[PDB]
Amino acid sequence: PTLEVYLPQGHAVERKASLIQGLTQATVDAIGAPAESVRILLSELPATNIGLGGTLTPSALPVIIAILIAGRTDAQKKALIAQLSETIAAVLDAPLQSTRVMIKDIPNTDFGIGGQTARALGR
Amino acid sequence: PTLEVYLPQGHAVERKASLIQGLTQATVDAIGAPAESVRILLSELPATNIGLGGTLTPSALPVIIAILIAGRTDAQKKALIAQLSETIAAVLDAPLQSTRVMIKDIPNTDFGIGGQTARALGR
Amino acid sequence: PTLEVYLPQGHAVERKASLIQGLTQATVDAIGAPAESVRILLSELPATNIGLGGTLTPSALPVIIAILIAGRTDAQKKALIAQLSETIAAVLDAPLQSTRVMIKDIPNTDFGIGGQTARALGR
Repeated sequence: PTLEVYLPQGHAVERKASLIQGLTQATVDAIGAPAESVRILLSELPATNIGLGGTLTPSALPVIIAILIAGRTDAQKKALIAQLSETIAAVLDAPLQSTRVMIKDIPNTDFGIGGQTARALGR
Repeated sequence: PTLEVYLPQGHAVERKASLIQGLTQATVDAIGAPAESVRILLSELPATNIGLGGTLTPSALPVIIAILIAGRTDAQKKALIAQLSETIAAVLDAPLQSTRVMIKDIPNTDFGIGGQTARALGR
Repeated sequence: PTLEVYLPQGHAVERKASLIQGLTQATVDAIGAPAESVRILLSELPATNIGLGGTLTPSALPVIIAILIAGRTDAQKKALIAQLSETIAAVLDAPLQSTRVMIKDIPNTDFGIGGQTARALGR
């Protein structure tokens, strides 16, 4: 899994480490991917760059994009959305209703692992 | 400028074409990029893939990620957020208050046009 | 390294496999990343969803987003832009000038692998 988390600037190094740990645990629990396969990028944006309702505010965030190889069930995706959202709301003290999760499914012919396709490798 | 737009499935083809036209016009107006440099990429998400507050709902959308070569002024970015937000709200009949726009600046050493860096091309 | 490649629909399965092989090789060559560390996410978009200059056309693509842990030099990033762009142009028979690359350097405190930060892991 590849998760991108859009965040304002200013969260401490320890909070970012705790968020990476917790979002990885939530991904393993929800969809069962091996922990080693979970990559997370936290994308901090400056205040000048973050819009909600046409005006600048950090309250537009957090937004999480989760990119998965195709084939996860509806139930797995529902669990991923719930657990990623609960985790970021707790770790960053963000209101649950301000958290967004968007999943992209990548067909196994369209996903490369080490220069070979996921379908070539049996995924 | 390269805009990734996250939207639900089911908008008519002509509404998507109107969105591509309008977001291009808004980008030209707001930051003065030539229209021929504006790429609009619409990613439609199925309802199984969209979360707000940890729950499945299309109300999480729309979200626009605007990828720019670094260097726009704060005022230009503010105008881009305002005009893109107004445009997508109008074209999709979506609430302005539900619309998020995030700008990501790419340093000119990190942006490629035709295999050359934006820096080498004087941008 | 994690590459997200936006593409029109219609490229054959073998061409997508060849593209995964070639972009992985370019990444090994340009920046010294072991092949097994390179993940590629091809995101196909329908023709109704892709705009350049405000109108629909596959000429808006390909766009490659290359997510790297921060640390590569400007020289290495310039090489990566050149080689990724030449590779996708050749494999997909796309004009070189239509290729776009956006490198997203992620600070090592802000990137996670297996639940640990890149900095914790020595990256």
